[PDB]
Amino acid sequence: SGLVKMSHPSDVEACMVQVTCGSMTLNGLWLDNTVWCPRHVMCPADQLSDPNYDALLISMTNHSFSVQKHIGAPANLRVVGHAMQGTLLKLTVDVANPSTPAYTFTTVKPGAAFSVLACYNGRPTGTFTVVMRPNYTIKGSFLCGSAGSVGYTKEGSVINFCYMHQMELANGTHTGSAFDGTMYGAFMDKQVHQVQLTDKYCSVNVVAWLYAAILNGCAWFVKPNRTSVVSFNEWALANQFTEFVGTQSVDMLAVKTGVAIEQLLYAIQQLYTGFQGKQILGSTMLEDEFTPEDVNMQIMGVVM
Amino acid sequence: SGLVKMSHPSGDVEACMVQVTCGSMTLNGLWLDNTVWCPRHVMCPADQLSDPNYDALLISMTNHSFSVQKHIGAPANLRVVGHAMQGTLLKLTVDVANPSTPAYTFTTVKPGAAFSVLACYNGRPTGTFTVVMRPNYTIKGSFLCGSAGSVGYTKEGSVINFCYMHQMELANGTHTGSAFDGTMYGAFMDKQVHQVQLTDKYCSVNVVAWLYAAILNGCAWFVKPNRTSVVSFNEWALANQFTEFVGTQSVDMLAVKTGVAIEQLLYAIQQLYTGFQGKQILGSTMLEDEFTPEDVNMQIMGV
Repeated sequence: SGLVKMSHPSDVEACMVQVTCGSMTLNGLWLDNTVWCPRHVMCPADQLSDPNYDALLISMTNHSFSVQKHIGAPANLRVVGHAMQGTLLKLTVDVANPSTPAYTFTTVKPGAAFSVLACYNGRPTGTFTVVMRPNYTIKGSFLCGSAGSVGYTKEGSVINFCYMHQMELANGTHTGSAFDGTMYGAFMDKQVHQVQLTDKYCSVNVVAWLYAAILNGCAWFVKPNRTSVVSFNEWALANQFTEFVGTQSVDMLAVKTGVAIEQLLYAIQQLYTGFQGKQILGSTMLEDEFTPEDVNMQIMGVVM
Repeated sequence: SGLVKMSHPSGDVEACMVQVTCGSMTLNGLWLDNTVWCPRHVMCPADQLSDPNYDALLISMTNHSFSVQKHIGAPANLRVVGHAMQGTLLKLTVDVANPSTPAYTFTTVKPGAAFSVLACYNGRPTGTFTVVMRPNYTIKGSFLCGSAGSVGYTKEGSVINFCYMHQMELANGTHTGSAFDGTMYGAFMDKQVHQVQLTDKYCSVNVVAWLYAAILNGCAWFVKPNRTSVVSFNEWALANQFTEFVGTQSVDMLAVKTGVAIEQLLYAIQQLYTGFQGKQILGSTMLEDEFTPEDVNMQIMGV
């Protein structure tokens, strides 16, 4: 038993490289004959407020990009093509990464969790799990040099790459791109004022976490009282919570505990006004980064 | 910026994990060079776990009672050619040296220190997370039946220090395991009987680190001019379920960087313990004590 922040084992390490363009360096992801990296690797430090990426791109040649693998079997790769796709570069290299995993590209939705491999100078340093916030940021831990760090989920041994790190928006607040090149939240990859929409508690994840708590012998907050999903969602609009949408993963926790979703919706309304000195799974505030899927896996060993 | 629970990249350790089977039990082991380490309870039938005789069970085994398989990476079946029991572990000798063995040491970790865990089932890595060895010699993890043999480790440059092999659950969300010398953290027995755990304590030095991280992340509302000396904080600590504060160079770098003295944060702790008064620190409304000074330095500075 127990519930902790858990990340995937980090297949992904053997794909990380360093990409250098003139005076700038960051991380890239080497999949088959493609190295993906952020397009701001092209931008001099003094132009990050107003880059003209179209012009920067035209000024580059294949020779402008230096790609190196430091980790595992080392290597220097030759760039034989370059293109810009949204906020990313797609560099073609002349060696296919022999450690390329089975993979897909996905775009995650608010409330969904993924693992991040934080890297600097093409060297992985750490891993942690985040949730895509309702305002299309993540709350991570990243310093200068981390751009090109990637975020992923798994399904079996398929890695689903969903995030490539770009920038910090505010203290402990981060964003990046999907591998189609779009930035989450349509933030702009430059140093300009943007400000995020307001963050919200992810209701379905708070429910998951309360189920985890019940399953771990912590059920003091459960009462007979119920609040409907409809009425909860009305309240949620006024109190900085997302709209609750149930799933089969949530229904499995309800079946296993015999505690209805609507009892936890009521519990949430009450706990938001205070925990009255008590704690839930070590916390005295609501936790909304454990998904129903995560709870089902950690507590039951159950995937589907 | 930002401070999150962070673990080591797990690749080096993934390449040493194997499945170990003895009879109808199965769990994980760690394959370094020509040795596979695993928990000794893989010898014990599920129904005998309440009161096992390990010395008897051992004599009853041959090399061939153990099956070892590597699933991930280049898969292989490894033949066991030797076995010994070392405290709560078995040391099995196998006939192929793990070619992905990292440079490594075995060291026992002390309370308050952090390490990364690679949770595995059937010799397959499934997740990784970071824990702190609690003051009562337990860890607060996430482990289900089948996770025994999962390993805990830190890294120092190219060297993995293996410090923990998962054994058992003591209570909901409360776990222990062995150092690689075979001793169980907290001297708990590897048997299914209720065992009392000493009371846990807040790791003072890690609380201080976390408050420094808060300040470095723009959250300093709790800092006041007021100060409490180390000697005096330590007296108070004994009566309030906090560990003894022992300063380090790591903590001193944070003090230098923030211009906030350790003693101001010892005072703050005394006040925060009584309540946060509707406020939060890096998202929490309770004290956090599993971020070490080394963790904070690394995450916030290059250091």
